[PDB]
Amino acid sequence: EQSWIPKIFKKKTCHTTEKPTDAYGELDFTGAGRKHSNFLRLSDRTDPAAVYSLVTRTWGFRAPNLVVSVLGGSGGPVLQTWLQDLLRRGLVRAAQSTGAWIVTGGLHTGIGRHVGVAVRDHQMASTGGTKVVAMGVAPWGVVRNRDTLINPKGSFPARYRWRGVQFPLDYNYSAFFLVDDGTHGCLGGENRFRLRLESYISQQKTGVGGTGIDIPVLLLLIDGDEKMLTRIENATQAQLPCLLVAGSGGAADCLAETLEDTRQGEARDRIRRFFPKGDLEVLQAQVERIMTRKELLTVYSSEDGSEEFETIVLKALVKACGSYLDELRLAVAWNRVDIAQSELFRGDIQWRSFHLEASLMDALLNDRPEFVRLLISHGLSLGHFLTPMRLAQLYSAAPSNSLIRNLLDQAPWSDLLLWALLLNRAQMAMYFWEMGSNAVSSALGACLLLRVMARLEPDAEEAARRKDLAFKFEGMGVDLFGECYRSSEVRAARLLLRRCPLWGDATCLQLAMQADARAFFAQDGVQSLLTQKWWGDMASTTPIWALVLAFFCPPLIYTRLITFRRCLRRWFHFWGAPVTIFMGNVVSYLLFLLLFSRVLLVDFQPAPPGSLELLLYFWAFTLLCEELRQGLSGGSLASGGPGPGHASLSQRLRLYLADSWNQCDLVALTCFLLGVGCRLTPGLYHLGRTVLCIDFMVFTVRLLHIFTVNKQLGPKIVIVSKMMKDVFFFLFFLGVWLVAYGVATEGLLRPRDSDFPSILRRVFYRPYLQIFGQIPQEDMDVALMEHSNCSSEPGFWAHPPGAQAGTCVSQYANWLVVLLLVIFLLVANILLVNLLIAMFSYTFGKVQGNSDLYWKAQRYRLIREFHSRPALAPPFIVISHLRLLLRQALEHFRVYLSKEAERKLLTWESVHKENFLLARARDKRESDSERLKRTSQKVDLALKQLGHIREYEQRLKVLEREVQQCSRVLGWVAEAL
Amino acid sequence: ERKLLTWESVHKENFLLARARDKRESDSERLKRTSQKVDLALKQLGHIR
Amino acid sequence: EFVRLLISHGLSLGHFLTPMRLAQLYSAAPSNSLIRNLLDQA
Repeated sequence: EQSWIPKIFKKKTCHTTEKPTDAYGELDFTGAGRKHSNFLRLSDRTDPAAVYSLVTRTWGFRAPNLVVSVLGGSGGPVLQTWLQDLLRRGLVRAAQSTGAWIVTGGLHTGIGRHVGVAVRDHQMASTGGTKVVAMGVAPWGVVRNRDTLINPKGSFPARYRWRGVQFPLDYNYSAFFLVDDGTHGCLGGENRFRLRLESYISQQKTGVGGTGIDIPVLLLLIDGDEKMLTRIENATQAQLPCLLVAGSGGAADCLAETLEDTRQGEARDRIRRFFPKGDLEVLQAQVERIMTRKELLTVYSSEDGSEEFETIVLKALVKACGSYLDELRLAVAWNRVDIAQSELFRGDIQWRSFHLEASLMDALLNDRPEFVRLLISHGLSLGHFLTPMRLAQLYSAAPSNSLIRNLLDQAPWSDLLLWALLLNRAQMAMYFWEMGSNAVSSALGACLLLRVMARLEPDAEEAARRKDLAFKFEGMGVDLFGECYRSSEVRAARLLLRRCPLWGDATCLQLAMQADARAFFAQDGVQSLLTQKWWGDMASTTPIWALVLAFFCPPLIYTRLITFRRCLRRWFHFWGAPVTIFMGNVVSYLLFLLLFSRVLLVDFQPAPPGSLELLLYFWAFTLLCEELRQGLSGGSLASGGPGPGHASLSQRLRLYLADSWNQCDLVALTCFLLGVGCRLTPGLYHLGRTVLCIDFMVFTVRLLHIFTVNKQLGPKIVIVSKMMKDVFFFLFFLGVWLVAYGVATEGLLRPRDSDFPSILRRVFYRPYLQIFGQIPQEDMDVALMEHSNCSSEPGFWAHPPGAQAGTCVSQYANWLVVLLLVIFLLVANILLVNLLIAMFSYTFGKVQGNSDLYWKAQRYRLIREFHSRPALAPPFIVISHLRLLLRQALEHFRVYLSKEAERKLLTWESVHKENFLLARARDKRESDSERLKRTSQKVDLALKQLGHIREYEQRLKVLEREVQQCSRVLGWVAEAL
Repeated sequence: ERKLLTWESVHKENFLLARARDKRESDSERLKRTSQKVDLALKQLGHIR
Repeated sequence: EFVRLLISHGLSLGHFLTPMRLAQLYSAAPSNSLIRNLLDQA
């Protein structure tokens, strides 16, 4: 695998030399575990920046937040029980709450064996995730079995054997640094590597960018021995780390007594420690070098036990700093919320503004969404916070390298909302939308921007998040509009249609259209607005017959029947509505078909053409012109199309030829041109008629695409195209079963008059008309024909009475023909047709629910097409094109309001939004599964408070017994002596 | 091969732990642990009287 | 339910499983008709 490890890191032998390093790789214990632990042999006096870069970069460890270092020696008996409680409650629960490390002498049977027991017990007790990591620094020279690790290339698994002064390696850790100095069995022979590593960690920033704090580090000592004071004084003189001294040990309680003062030093150095030591420098150096400063040391409380440990750590680590680190930035660097809870809600110290204003910047970068609610709820106003230098700094952080970094390689709340939407943070984005201003338009725009940016990234793990976040925004927008349509439908109609300035001159509805949001058109209020849009200017659900009677006679609109200086505006309002230009288009098209039929049936003689064909040619030229206008005027940004504004001719040409109906009309026009050019040349008169009669069919079948808009045929026309998965199955099965019957029948009868078309006819075409109730039996039997022998081959022959069935049919074994007829009719008639009915029913009942939604989506585009179309008939399309080429959507697409009504309307909707979110939150709060959780927490609290009451009865009974004994003794000395 | 078996073993050890925690944090074992804790609290309250 | 406890915070199985032990474990046959009948041929 890697090979730079024996290139950089060195080792030493038996005043010594330097060589490349062997014996490295992963290590495996044949036990219950989820990973193989890493180890490395390395030489002393190496720059620890390399080994820190090794641990962070190559191996999969995350950069730490807190480095505690257990540093003591008990000598190896079993410890008393409350020390086990301390290491089992305080240095493991805190160490997996925050992502932390534990640096320990990594051998077995040392102080670290108890640490391993505590880690193992806490993993075996419960599973809360994020298993406790630990490194082990140990000297090469006391490990029991060598020669199963050392190999010059290296072993990636390594089986390890305990049985087969030395020590084994413990099996609880995840990293093994083996320092070497050159010896065999010198315990306690490497410390300066450990001190320089511990010191190098505390000058390195945390987080992604270098913004926040330096990593805190602390040395925790329970009882040691007579040389541990040197280890204390080296660190606390050199690098200023905060210390912590566990009370009631046996070699550090001397420091507790000499710090609790604020010669007796000889009284202390022989009472709370090993009395044979030699009072020569221990009283002077190994106490005075420690007690020359006291802002660093801290006595841990012996009367106050566990469940307060990180509070004591936090207080000591703040206190020793002032010999700028604060409390909130350290809390945000961890993930604990309750520390911020107590610090904010506690009324002992009034909080300033600079602390919050600085710490919010560190909260936004490392994606801690639960803290921003606290830091902005009872804190600062954001108008003080957001400054353009700060926002430039926030954009300046780029946490990834491929999404916004690649899109910048080419280069107040909504400003944060775009920032949250670019970098894929869900729990930030919901909060910034909920504290937003323009409610409904922002949701659909967010859905649009996610659907666009989902394409450019390569992976699928990103797309499975982007599509889900887009569905979440679309659903939230749908429910918000549904909770506003309930009251004052005029207000909702005014809200939906208007223009939102934050994204340019675009409306809400067009943004919903270009992102393909099905569920937003799915609901009913949008449908009821599109209905009134489609009835045009000033009509309301007048029936059809009034419209037809108005369109037939123009002096009936000035009267009572239509329902809504004066007349010349009334006449312009009536013909502007789309439901009238639709009727005009349909009437013109039917007149075109009737004229074409009267040309084809009676006329179209071999002659010079005349007026009744020149009218048709003029008509076809106008239809080609209108098709060219629709094509050139110009699709869907959700696919990745070129979008509005300007695009290429090579883009619009590719766009237009993908929708099938215009492709069919183009084919129809070219076939029409082929026929009408065929005719003008002489000598090919018949072929023009033959082509043009077939092309009439393709002109006629387009009369279904026009009626897609209407209400009662809309969801019915679309389903017919999705039922083409079964007609092909029917044709396959029937063709295979049909050809065999045809060949077998014409083999048994043997007609003695044969050609190619007669045989092809009598094999295919005659069985095909037998499944539709036409069964002629004249050519099948012989017992209906005349026994006539006119044939020359030997046998017996019969004469058919019909046509096309030859003139001679054999009679040998004629009953097989009748039996095959019965078999074929029973198969095709009784099984296949009924099976096809069953398949249509089962396909329809499934696909109906999707087809209805897809029809509801496209109705807006089909309405929008008709308004841009010219308002005159194809007999007046020359004058409409004259008005178009004389100077070379507005209705129900922009409503302009007064700004006081705008400012009122946004308040009206913001009230409903703030009501809606609170209603949903309280409905989640008062459910029937969170009652159980709060009762669980309250019963746990009650049990914990009940745990204090028990010992008071024991101590109070003991004290009352002592008072009774003292009263008995005083009464004895008074009245008994 | 040796890399691929590690790649799948990570997913297996993730999958079993996910299923066990999903069973652990359901809405029928909360009731059982609260029953046991109320019994423990009543037993410890029985000494005070 | 005990083997999880005795192998969780206990020994490594590379020490435990030895071929004499495994022969002893196969040597126990709790039934008389499924593996006993299929070792009647062996």
